[PDB]
Amino acid sequence: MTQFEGFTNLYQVSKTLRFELIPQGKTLKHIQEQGFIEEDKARNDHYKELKPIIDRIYKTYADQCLQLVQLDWENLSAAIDSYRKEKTEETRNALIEEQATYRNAIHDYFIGRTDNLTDAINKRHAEIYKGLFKAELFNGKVLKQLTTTEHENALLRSFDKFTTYFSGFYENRKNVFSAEDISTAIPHRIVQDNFPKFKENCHIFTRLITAVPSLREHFENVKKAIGIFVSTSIEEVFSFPFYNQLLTQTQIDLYNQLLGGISREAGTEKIKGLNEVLNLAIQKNDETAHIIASLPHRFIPLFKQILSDRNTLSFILEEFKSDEEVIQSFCKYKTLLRNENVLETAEALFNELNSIDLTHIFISHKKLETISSALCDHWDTLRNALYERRISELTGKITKSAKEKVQRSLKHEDINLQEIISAAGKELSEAFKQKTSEILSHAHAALDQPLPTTLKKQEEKEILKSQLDSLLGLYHLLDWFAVDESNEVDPEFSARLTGIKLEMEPSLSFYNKARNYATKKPYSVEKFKLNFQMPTLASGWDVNKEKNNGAILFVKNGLYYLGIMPKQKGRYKALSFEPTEKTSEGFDKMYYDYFPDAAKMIPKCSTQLKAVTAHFQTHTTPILLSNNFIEPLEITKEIYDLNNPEKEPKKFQTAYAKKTGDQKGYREALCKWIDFTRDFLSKYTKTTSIDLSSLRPSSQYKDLGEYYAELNPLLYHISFQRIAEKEIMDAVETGKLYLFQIYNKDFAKGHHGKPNLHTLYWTGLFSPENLAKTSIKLNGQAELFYRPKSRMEKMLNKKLKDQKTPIPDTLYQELYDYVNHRLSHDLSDEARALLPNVITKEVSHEIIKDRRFTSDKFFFHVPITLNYQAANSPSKFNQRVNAYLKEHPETPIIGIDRGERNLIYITVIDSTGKILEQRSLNTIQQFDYQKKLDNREKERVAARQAWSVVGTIKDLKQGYLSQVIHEIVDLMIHYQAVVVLENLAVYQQFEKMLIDKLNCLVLKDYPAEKVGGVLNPYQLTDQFTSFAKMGTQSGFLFYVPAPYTSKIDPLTGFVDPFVWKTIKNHESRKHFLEGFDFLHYDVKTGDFILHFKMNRNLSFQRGLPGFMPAWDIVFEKNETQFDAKGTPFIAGKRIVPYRDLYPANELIALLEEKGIVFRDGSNILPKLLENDDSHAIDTMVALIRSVLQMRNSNAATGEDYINSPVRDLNGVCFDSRFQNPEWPMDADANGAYHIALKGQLLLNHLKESKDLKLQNGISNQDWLAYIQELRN
RNA sequence: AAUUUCUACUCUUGUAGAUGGAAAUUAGGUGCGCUUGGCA
DNA sequence: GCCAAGCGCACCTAATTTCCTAAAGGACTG
DNA sequence: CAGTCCTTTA
Ligand code: NA
Repeated sequence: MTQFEGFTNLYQVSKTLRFELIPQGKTLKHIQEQGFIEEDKARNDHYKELKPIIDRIYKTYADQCLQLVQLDWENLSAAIDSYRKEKTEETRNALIEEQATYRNAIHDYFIGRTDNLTDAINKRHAEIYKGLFKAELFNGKVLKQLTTTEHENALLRSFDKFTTYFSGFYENRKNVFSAEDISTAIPHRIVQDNFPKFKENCHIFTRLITAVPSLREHFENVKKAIGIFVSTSIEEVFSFPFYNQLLTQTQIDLYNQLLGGISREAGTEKIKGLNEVLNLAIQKNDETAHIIASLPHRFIPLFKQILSDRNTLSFILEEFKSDEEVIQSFCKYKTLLRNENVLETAEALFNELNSIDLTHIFISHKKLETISSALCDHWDTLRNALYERRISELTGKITKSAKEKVQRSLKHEDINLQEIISAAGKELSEAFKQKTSEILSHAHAALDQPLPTTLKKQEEKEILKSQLDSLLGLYHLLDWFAVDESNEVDPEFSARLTGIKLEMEPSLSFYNKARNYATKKPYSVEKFKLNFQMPTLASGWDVNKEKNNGAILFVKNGLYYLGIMPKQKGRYKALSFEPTEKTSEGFDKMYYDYFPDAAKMIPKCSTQLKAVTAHFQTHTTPILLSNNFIEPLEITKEIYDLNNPEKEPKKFQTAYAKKTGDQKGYREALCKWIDFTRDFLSKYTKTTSIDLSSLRPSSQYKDLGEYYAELNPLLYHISFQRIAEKEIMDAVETGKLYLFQIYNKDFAKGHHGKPNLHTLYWTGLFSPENLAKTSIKLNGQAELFYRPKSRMEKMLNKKLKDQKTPIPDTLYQELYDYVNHRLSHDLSDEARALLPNVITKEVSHEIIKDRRFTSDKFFFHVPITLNYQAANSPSKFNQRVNAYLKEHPETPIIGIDRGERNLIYITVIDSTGKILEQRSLNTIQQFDYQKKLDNREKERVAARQAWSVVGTIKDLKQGYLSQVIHEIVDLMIHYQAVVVLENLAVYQQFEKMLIDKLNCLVLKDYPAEKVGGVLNPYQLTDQFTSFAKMGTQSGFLFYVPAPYTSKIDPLTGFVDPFVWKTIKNHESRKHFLEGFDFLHYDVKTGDFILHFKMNRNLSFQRGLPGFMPAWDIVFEKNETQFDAKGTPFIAGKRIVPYRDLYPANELIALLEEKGIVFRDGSNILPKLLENDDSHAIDTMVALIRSVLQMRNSNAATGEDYINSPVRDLNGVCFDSRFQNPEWPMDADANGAYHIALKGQLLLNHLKESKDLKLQNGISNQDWLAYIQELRN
């Protein structure tokens, strides 16, 4: 029998804590004298300079290995097809194995174990890959297999006797060449990223060529016109064998540029690619265009190779290199425009247009729509005015063919200025005159305005952009005129225009060159890693490593301290601190005794020793180890062969038992290995004294992971011993010990409130109850940072005299300027009405914005592990949760939904579907986070347009979501409920933050001993790995599809069954109305009733029969109803593209226009069909579509309600405008309600099942039939 | 309007909630400029 | 003005991998 | 030569 408090201590969770370090005594002084911080940055900067140089070895070697790859991808394609064909778990595992096989085939080119290459070439790669992740990179040996310059050689020697600084970097480069299913790797990018894209490209290609064969020669011309793949036809680049030549970045770039085309410098025609050719063919809007548009018509570009440098054949602008370079160069080009008098020449040309012949001044067709939008009401007016005047001068019977010829002519021909004026009216000339002088005056007012001295201030950046906008505005104006000699251009005008047009041409690149520099991020100060010339600083906390790592911890009178022991005179000298009797003044110094993962440390210290492996290469006799063993440990060939099988799975692993299938052999090898580890642990110096009597006999462990999950907690112990006070002050004065105080806001002197959750982890780690039984472990590989300084009366409360209501942001800064007596104008009306109810604080001490960044500070990052008694990973976590849910049928459900007018909307229901609580999370704690987020995004968009600093919105999102995470888990724990989400910005981040919080949930008000306390965290969600590897369920979290959660009637489950893309023409609309049985007027109730059988109109439905065989759709009588607050609204009102529609009144109007008698309950449909009015039937169909549109919304009105078109078995038509709290209050509440109900389906189907496995996915038909069977 | 850091704060030289760091890679987005076209 | 398919640039955002180590191994020093 | 200490490991 399970309980809710049983979901604790199920798997380990690792977190990192951050603190500030406060130097003590002479600590800060000795560091400045030894130059540690100075050389820590220099070594940091040498790393950043050397990293790209070292990457040349990886990039070159990886690129060289990928050039010889030749594989047959036919098997991989068949596994992809079979998984898309049948969605069974057998085809998934077949594809996963097939991908792993191909990843290893690529990996064998790196390590040199592929049968495709000869032994001489195959062995040469192994000699490189061996020393590819250690100090052999710096020998130049690997580069000798593939010449260093003096500065590079000087950079290599900067890490002499210090190559451990690249320790984590070595792991990042193993992630590049790894064969595992990790996205950081090259084999994964080839097999699972680019090939499915390339395989899809081949299918898109052949489908287009078969339907439109003319597209074949057209694609071939694009390939020949660019010059890519000259030795390969267009059909072969869309065949599988060519993908072997698409494994390097240069080939991937050429492949992507065949799809995307090539751009020259700005302002010139671009080389089109395959996707642009298809896009233009569709925009012709002919019969062929509709066929191409029906098929897939966009090839997918391949992803880049890992670590590779992207190449492009397009033009890259020259980058301005300094601040004054843009001022000196622009002012030089700016002062050149005065001497040439290009403004006076331009002002004279546009003044010529008042008297010269305008029938020879031509406007470009590529600019006609832009000019129409800049001088007239819309882009349409000019093209339409020319259309009407040209139709006005056609000859004879103006057919519709002659009109289409006039339309097509206006798309691709230059119009003379006279025909535009004669067709648009005199008001265009006034618009042309006003716009021309407006642009000319701004350019004239900008050439004489001097540039600033520097670009330091934003006000100086603005005037540079303002003058460039005026220059680009004149450059834009000149491009209005046609340049092609196909038109009869004026002799003098075309020569003078082309002259000043080419003299304004460099201004376009100056705009882009200036923006590419002025919008660059300013230099900011960043924290950097400290080492104190110790390559393994704070690597581990063990007592055997205190001299090597030079880091220990103290706790004195509730305060925590970090001690650093630097090298004295370039030599290590472990200043042995002497434990002393208690009560003597000093610090409780921690003694950290730890033996790491036994799965690797025991083989490392015994069975994998070089002497053991070498001995068993020749001899079969046992070998006895004596070094670091209190008694000799025996290694037999039977034991050595178990951990060195030469078969991929070791015989004591579950993989061997699951692959082979012999339980007699598996349980024998498992028992013989556990007995060997017990023999090791009893004799090894680090573990011989550890009492392991709690471990059960070896033959009782079912698998090895279960044994290691019980052994590792016994290999870690922490204890404290008092140290002499006088001994540390000596070690601090001499400089042999640097002492800091591990500090945060909860250790300030004035601190008196609740602690931060991270500090409860910290104090709980060192609580005496945790030292006896370890729940939280202190982990190694900590880091120290040093970030320099970054930045450089009366105060006002944000809330009123009552603490609940806040001052609006528009009135806060105005009141703060007033109480400080620095407001330079009259105080506004409402701000003066809020004056008496305002709370003012007197500045008793300076409170400085961003105080941490104004001074230099040290920082300390240390990782910990919670739930240390549990295993590293859980086993059957979802099945453990589902076992609880079957024993707790009344577990409520919390449905979280992403709304259209709400960031997050939640709805809590009980086990039977009744709503218990519904709320929008746009605002929480009386703060509108939606408006703040939306106003922040507007500011960031305007910042990019104004070349200002953009800023950060991710810090505002996390702060909002944290308040959301707090509110959701409270509802989760109070209700012991299940959270349901949508299956796929603000919502994606909320999902991860919710899983992480429930992976290791600690409530700061619970006592440490209780479930939920710091020593017994809650674990409600499955262990997070990645989003791709996650399924439908993660513990108490569930994911359901979003379709049919909003536009669904919460009283019946009804949805709109028809797809309106198929009801397109008159004959289809007539057959659609013939599928309905009757439509008549109810005299008593006053509304219309439309009866529809679900088995009719099958060609117009979405294929979802649901559960009801028929439905009574009603045209609700447009009465005036009132909600629970007395606010009026019209029943049946619909909002369509917006306008308000009243269908029942619009229907009565239609029937009276046709004289159709309906007040006798007569069936109306046969009368409309027999009369066969084209306009009346199309209106009748539109009315039905409006009635079936439940979700009616208009942003300006604030409306977003659900109004059901069907009446339930209880005679009610649901309308969220009644504001009944028992039911959804709007459309977003209706989504969250039905999301929780989709999760209820999963829990309802779990109890009827005999297994503990949830059903994967919810089909729309199973959901509609389920929810309709319930409500009817 | 102070913070390991973030958000919201101020009866309190601080309060409430949250907080996996670092390294590495990749993908996407926003804005601007430009090219060819579409806007029934 | 909007939109489509692209290209160049500026910066912002997030997903996914690794480690969270004492001790063996061995190159260098005195 | 063996101690020291950075490098590399399971
Ligand atoms: Na607090």
